[PDB]
Amino acid sequence: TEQEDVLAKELEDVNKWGLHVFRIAELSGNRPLTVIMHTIFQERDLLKTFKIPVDTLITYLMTLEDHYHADVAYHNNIHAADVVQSTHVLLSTPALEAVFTDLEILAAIFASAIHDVDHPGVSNQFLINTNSELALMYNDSSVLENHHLAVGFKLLQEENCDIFQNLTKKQRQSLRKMVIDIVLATDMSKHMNLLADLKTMVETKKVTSSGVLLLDNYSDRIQVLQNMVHCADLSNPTKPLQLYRQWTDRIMEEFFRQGDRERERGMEISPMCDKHNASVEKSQVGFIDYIVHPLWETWADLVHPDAQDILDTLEDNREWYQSTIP
Ligand SMILES: CCOC(=O)c1c(C)[nH+]n(-c2ccccc2)c1C
Ligand SMILES: [Mg+2]
Ligand SMILES: [Zn+2]
Repeated sequence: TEQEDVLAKELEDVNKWGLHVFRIAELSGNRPLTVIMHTIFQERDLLKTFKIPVDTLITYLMTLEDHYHADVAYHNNIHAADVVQSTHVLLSTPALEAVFTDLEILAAIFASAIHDVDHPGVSNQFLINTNSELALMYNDSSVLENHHLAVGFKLLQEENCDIFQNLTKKQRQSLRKMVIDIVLATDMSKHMNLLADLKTMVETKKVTSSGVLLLDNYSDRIQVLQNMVHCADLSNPTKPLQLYRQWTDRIMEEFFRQGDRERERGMEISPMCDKHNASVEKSQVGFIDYIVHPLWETWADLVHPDAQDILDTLEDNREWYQSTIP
């Protein structure tokens, strides 16, 4: 069909920053996570390397995708697909050439795929403040992120869903640890510590004559993978403006819905969640200045000069959003 042909053509840009992820979601019948993960697994030869039966991979991916909520505007399967594809591009950075093993690459991509699964569209702080069952279960720390992991791993146990069935026990143990370490690091309360440690690495950076990063121990390797997926998670402002604006519309819709719940419960409305007292453009400029740019400028220093085009786009978008403020 024409739809399947245009989808295949759009997926040819899977190695590019700025993939038309929304168009892919439309063309695939709302299966962007499944089609993008499958495409990436084939591109990186991951099915052959880890002896993953294709039917098992597709069954797991469709199941995983089904557990992202279609009525959550931002934290859904499209966001997951976007973070997966963004991580995939970051893994191909010239400065990281042949740095990570196939198992580490698998861990980073898998972590990206499950990183927000079963997200309810409300923040950790909302869950803590409302005395939710999730916050009770997880003792108020990385409430959502612990839950995303638990769901992502539990789904491997469904019928014909264990994509890691042919890995050795050691490979499985290592992958599981890496995935947990990466997803727990997506908790925004850990952003400042992650960045501080990334800065320390940049200052003590070691490279070959070609600028390829030399990372020997687990601590340094997982730290780079944690920051990589965190960057991918916070990559919306670094994408072509047309895409970024759509992401902004989506997070604002989600935030406003949380604010509506807070208002009717008589709670203080969280920052950026009050639809009656919002400043969307000022908030984006603040998000870039205080969080996104500091992180991306540091990442850019680590892999200099490979991320220059990403940083240039971020600054272009910041300039545009600022121009919309009278
Ligand atoms: C597209 C613009 O995005 C946002 O403005 C934000 C904010 C302010 N926080 N935020 C989150 C990032 C990671 C995890 C939860 C929220 C996003 C996407
Ligand atoms: Mg998250
Ligand atoms: Zn996310």
